Amino acid sequence: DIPFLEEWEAFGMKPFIFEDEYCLIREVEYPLSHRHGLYSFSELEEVITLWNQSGLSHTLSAKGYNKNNLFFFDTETTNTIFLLGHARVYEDRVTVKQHLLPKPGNEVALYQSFLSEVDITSLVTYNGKAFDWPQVKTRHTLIRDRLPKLPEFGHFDLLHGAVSLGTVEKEELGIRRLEDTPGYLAPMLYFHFIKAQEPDLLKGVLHHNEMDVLSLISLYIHMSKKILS
Ligand SMILES: [Mg+2]
Repeated sequence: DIPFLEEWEAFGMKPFIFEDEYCLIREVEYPLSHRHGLYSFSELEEVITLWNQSGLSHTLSAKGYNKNNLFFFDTETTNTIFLLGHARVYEDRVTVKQHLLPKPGNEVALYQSFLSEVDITSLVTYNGKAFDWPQVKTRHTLIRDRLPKLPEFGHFDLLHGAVSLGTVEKEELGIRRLEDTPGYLAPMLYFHFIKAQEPDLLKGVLHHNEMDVLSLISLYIHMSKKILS
């Protein structure tokens, strides 16, 4: 039934089965010492502390939040989301998790896996246009109770009142990507994937999205340190 499952598993992608549907889930771990551009992910802890000690009212204030509450979130689209990526920073590590829609008609499985795990009220984002949340028809209570709470932009909107992520990476964060698959190619790659279901078509897209969510961490740190200096 589900094709290329062995090939997907080598890439760290496994299926999540739900209600006669499925989605594909990838998980990568990084050490807290990992440097992504100028900053190691361990500097997040410092900026969350400084925010909690700050009397400054700001859209990016982490006052009242712990570092684990923040979901660094980025999506790819085809117009609707087909890839949900997020990173989360814990005491020993950073976890990147990606939920891939294998084709239209699997949205219940996608939302069941994503909404089970992500606090959609605490997203850190860099999205210019409002999120194109996929449409879904379900009885399930977890999903229905969230559809109208699905935000246009993250709570921590890194683009607030304000430029491409690539340009910020190079000019501000000191991040250089090797042989990146650009976001504007994801639609065409995904369109061909729907038919052929060959993992090779999306491995580059999945790496790009992974690099996206890590850069959101580096950007949040960068912007916070500028503010709290
Ligand atoms: Mg992206």
